[PDB]
Amino acid sequence: GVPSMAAITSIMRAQQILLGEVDAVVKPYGLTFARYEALVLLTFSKSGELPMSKIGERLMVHPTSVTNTVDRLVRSGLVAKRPNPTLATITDKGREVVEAATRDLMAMDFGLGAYDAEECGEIFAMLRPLRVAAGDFDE
Amino acid sequence: GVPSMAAITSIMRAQQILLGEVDAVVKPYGLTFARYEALVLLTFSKSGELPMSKIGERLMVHPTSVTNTVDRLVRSGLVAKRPNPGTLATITDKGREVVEAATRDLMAMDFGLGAYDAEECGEIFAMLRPLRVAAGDFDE
Ligand SMILES: [Cl-]
Ligand SMILES: [Cl-]
Repeated sequence: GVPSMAAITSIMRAQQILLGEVDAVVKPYGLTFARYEALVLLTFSKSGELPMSKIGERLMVHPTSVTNTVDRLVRSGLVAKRPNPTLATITDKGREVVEAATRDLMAMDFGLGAYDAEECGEIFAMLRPLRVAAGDFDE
Repeated sequence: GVPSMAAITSIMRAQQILLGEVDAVVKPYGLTFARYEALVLLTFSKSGELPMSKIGERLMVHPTSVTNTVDRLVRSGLVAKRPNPGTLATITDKGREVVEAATRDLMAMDFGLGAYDAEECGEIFAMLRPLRVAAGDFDE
């Protein structure tokens, strides 16, 4: 077809395929993959805590998405919110869940088990310039 | 990091970045990219018509998403529904005009991928193809 059409279709399909697989893995924890990614970020943050604004900056997601995500994590007992002297803090239940979910996701290679490491590395390398332009690799 | 983690993150991010770009291009037509894709599908279907079950299968979305999309296209005068001699969705002449215009705009900005050369776009297609084959994308 047209190269741009072929490429965008491929990326769209790959995202749908993989999202289907990883969402199924985290569903038993009351998570979606997006909510899982927010928990992971908190486990790499000082005191398990970030301002909502910084969560969005680090995940490269819109503030309205952060709000919805954090609220649903609180609803599940996995995060607590407080005013910023809003700060989101991972709870001990949240830490237990993300450890378990990560183990489960690792065990199925995030849906890419049928690929080898070379092919996964190619995916990273080829999509990197698009991400650089979006700011993913700058503070 | 771990190769699978790096790859899935890359795909998720690329999809987000491109979706934002192409949603912005089709917004002036009252569309989202998902609604655009449904119109394009109809323009490759006999008589511009498909059963809604078939639209869901081809777009890989939930039946309630197909209804949302089709019903919003009807609201805009771009599709009409009728019972299947299920339900058939048919693109209208206004629908055909809109999807022509939206496609020209998307083509002009290379669906968000114009910073890549043709070789790079072809590599993206080729690298993701085996994943798609396993999902049934290249078989009847
Ligand atoms: Cl904040
Ligand atoms: Cl139907």
